[PDB]
Amino acid sequence: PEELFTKLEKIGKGSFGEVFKGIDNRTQKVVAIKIIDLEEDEIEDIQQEITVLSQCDSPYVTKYYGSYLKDTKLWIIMEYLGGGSALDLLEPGPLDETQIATILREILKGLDYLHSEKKIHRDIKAANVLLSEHGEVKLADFGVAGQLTDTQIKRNTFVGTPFWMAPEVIKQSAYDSKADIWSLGITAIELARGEPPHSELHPMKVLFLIPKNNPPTLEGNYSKPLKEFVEACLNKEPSFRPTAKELLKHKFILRNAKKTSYLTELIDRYKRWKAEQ
Repeated sequence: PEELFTKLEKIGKGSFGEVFKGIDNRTQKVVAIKIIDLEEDEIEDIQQEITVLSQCDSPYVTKYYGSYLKDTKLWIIMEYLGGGSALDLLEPGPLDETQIATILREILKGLDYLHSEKKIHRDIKAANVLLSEHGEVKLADFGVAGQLTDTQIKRNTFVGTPFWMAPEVIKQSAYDSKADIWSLGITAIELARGEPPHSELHPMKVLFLIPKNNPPTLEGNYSKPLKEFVEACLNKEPSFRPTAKELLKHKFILRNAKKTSYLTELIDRYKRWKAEQ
């Protein structure tokens, strides 16, 4: 079968199937293997995952090596990220503003690539942000990624994770990449606080609270620029949120973000914590 790769430990599951660590038996590099049994309903959203991944080429987006078929099982092969999710990294305790800024810059760099490639991720949460063992920050899970073309200037599909969802996308309004800017603002909050606004509530309640309420804000002992960065991303009017490129030159990013190698530290804090139970 797809025996260029040997499975290692199971490293995750989502809706679609499950993720494994693996090795390409031709280069001995560590890889990440999404496995999906194609026996049933979500298959069009499986196709779109691989079709986008194939078309992405950036050090801020999880690479793609190909898909295979063993009987019914589909094997999507992609870049392995040993630091794992930014979400898991939050668990031990709060982050500092440099760590927050640094991770955001790398998301911002990632979103900029996608949005310049006419692609909206449509699911930015700290969970889908993965870190390489050396601290490189990359976006993952393109299961719900949408494609803008020269014709389809906007999308309409109701998709994403409720808490990180933009008013316009919840409301089925015609939306574009700016939706990801909103999510990134919620992701900014998440990183700063460990939880997105409303996370105590049931997702359905949330789906009426996002559109009805005004945008969430970042309350607490965070510096003005951070608060303003969030304030800037979280705008009810899509067009008044800034673009990723623009947010890359925002003050908070620029004064706090340092080398992404200093994130080996955050990855360590998790290891020490995770091994302690």
